[PDB]
Amino acid sequence: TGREILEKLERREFTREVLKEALSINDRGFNEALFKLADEIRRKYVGDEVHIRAIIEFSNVCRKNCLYCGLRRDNKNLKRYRMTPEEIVERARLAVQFGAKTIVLQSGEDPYYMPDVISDIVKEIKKMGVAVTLSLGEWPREYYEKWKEAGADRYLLRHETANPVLHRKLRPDTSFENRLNCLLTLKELGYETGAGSMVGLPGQTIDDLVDDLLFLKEHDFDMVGIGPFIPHPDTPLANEKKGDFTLTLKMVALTRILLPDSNIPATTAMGTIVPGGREITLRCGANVIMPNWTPSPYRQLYQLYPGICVFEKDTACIPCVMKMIELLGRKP
Ligand SMILES: C[C@H](CCC(=O)NCCC[N+](C)(C)CCCS(=O)(=O)[O-])[C@H]1CC[C@H]2[C@@H]3[C@H](O)C[C@@H]4C[C@H](O)CC[C@]4(C)[C@H]3C[C@H](O)[C@]12C
Ligand SMILES: C[C@H](CCC(=O)NCCC[N+](C)(C)CCCS(=O)(=O)[O-])[C@H]1CC[C@H]2[C@@H]3[C@H](O)C[C@@H]4C[C@H](O)CC[C@]4(C)[C@H]3C[C@H](O)[C@]12C
Ligand SMILES: Nc1ncnc2c1ncn2[C@@H]1O[C@H](CSCC[C@H](N)C(=O)O)[C@@H](O)[C@H]1O
Ligand code: SF4
Ligand SMILES: [Cl-]
Ligand SMILES: [Cl-]
Ligand SMILES: [Cl-]
Repeated sequence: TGREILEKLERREFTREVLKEALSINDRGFNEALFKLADEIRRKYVGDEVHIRAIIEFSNVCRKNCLYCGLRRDNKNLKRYRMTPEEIVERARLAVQFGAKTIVLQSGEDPYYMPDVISDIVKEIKKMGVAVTLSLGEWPREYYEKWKEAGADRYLLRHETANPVLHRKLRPDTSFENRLNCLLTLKELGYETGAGSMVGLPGQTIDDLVDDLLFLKEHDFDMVGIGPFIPHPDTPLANEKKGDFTLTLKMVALTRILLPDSNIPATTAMGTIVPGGREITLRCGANVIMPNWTPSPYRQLYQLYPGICVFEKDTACIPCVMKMIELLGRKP
């Protein structure tokens, strides 16, 4: 029964069948025990602080054509935007004035900025003594070099799916082979690396998720970003089925059990498909929240998927997460 799989997880007996079983069992008692276990493992290793890492989505211009993503280059209806370096810096400064100690710079793959514009922004943002995390997709090692020289500390590059065939199909411009290489180049260059994948992708199976789990535990990532697949109306997957919240929550919990030292965000996608989804995820293994500091009107134009916090004032949302972290009994 579920008790058997549970004890192997406590003994850290992580094998392909144990995780497949764990992901397969849909008994309410087993699920709730799994989350309680991950909540306790979270509390033990990373404590009660919920890291608040503000993110700025400074460009929705992308060169790739990912089938799931609304920023794919074939999305013609989406209005495109680019923030100026002055706008990104004064925005990060505002986030630091509100208490952010990490600045996450994310965009579609927009060549306009690469690589010297990113370096200048990073150099400026690093003058405030905060960690800078980049999430800019796949670029040459030479580009990763310069950004590390500019003061960059962390890089986010979700592996999306550890199935090479499912990867190539969903991301035509590249492969899991290249994606895995970019991750290894970053760890090699001294970056703190974040991986992760989507749950509920079309054609994704329980075995794929176990592969995602095994891939994660193998490379022992500093950070892991996990979210449900949300179909975008202007994409080749507009009518596929969204990722399941409970199943995605189990991927978070098992990630916490497998990587008890890792920083695991409570992604916005989780709060999008279930009201209060992020709060739930923070109590099942997650210990990071990434408030959106992208200013209007660009924020509504950054549609990886259709989205929360879209009407709230550009500020306003950091005091919201601090309130949320408080009502959860955690610290910021
Ligand atoms: C709030 C509800 C219902 C609580 C409830 O209704 N329980 C009875 C109250 C007990 N009292 C103290 C009042 C004394 C009993 C006398 S009384 O007769 O009034 O029940 C409980 C029931 C199941 C609980 C979740 C699951 O575990 C999974 C997971 C474990 C993590 O770790 C923490 C997060 C999460 C999502 C949990 C959150 C929360 O915790 C839930 C929803
Ligand atoms: C931007 C303005 C003007 C003054 C200013 O520009 N201040 C820079 C602060 C920079 N830091 C955060 C690094 C200082 C930390 C001091 S600390 O005591 O944490 O060491 C200052 C004045 C009052 C400040 C808010 C309140 O206070 C309440 C709350 C405290 C949290 O914490 C962070 C969030 C929040 C909402 C604050 C945000 C921001 O800050 C405010 C708006
Ligand atoms: N439709 C969707 N549903 C859920 N997550 C999505 C999504 N579309 C994109 N994402 C997630 O959003 C993340 C940021 S994509 C932005 C950075 C860069 N272009 C890159 O691809 O890495 C991706 O890793 C992906 O996992
Ligand atoms: S996931 Fe990233 S690289 Fe792929 S289309 Fe979206 S923004 Fe571009
Ligand atoms: Cl931090
Ligand atoms: Cl980060
Ligand atoms: Cl997200």
